[PDB]
Amino acid sequence: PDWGYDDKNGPEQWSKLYPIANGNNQSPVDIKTSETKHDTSLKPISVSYNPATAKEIINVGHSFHVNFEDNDNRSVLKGGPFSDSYRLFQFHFHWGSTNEHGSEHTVDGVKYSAELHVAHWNSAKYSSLAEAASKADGLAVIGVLMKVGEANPKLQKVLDALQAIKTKGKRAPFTNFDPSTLLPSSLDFWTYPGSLTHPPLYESVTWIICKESISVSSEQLAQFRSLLSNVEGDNAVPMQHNNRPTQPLKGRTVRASF
Ligand SMILES: NS(=O)(=O)c1c(F)c(F)c(N2CCCCC2)c(F)c1F
Ligand SMILES: [Zn+2]
Repeated sequence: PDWGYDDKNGPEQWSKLYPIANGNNQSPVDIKTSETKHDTSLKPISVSYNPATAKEIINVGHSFHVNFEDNDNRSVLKGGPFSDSYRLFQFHFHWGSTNEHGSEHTVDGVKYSAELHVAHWNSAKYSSLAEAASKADGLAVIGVLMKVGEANPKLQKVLDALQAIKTKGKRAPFTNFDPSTLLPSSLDFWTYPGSLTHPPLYESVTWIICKESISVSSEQLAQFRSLLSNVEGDNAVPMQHNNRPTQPLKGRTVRASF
């Protein structure tokens, strides 16, 4: 692929093939809490996911994804800034090379060790993910900052699955899993209009960033980093990091629900 996270093909370089990299609505961002606007029009976030929609886990080379069946509204996000319900299609993580960075969003400059993204597409307005992905109101992503500390037992099925998808392109069934079990117990959030955080970088995402972090151990983060970006048979190339730097707000307002 034309892009990665390496020195040559990584975030610093994306704008060459994806000029939107320098756009006005790029993600992730640093959330400065003294510049947020508390907003009473927001509703609470409501997730209702059906574990029967979990489908597959797959190694996509720069990361791994857990995908869900998205042919109907069995698993949905509602509330917050939204009037439409958004259909779950995937979750995945971002991490860094050491515990000291790795999240995509930061809060008052503080970097967390990893970030969970639970991604959804607007099935009220669009008929598929590929249609929704380029639309300003097409995607809703919950970002959960992950703070290195106590092992998180809720990650267990995900981590136990990685041994079946060690190298790029490997897929496996991943069933009977409700990813709302990964969310923090408080769903207070910030929201802002932004983008996908890697190519094609479309400015189609309403971000929902949880105020409360969830934990992850140093050894759990190691399991992410020991996934391999090469295909089976080649020299092992671990996936050490896949977070993008924070981008300029360019005048957007981050709103707080709390
Ligand atoms: N890290 S993220 O949550 O911002 C994110 C995402 F959720 C996506 F679905 C995609 N897409 C989905 C639409 C087409 C393929 C890639 C993407 F690029 C991406 F960066
Ligand atoms: Zn992501």
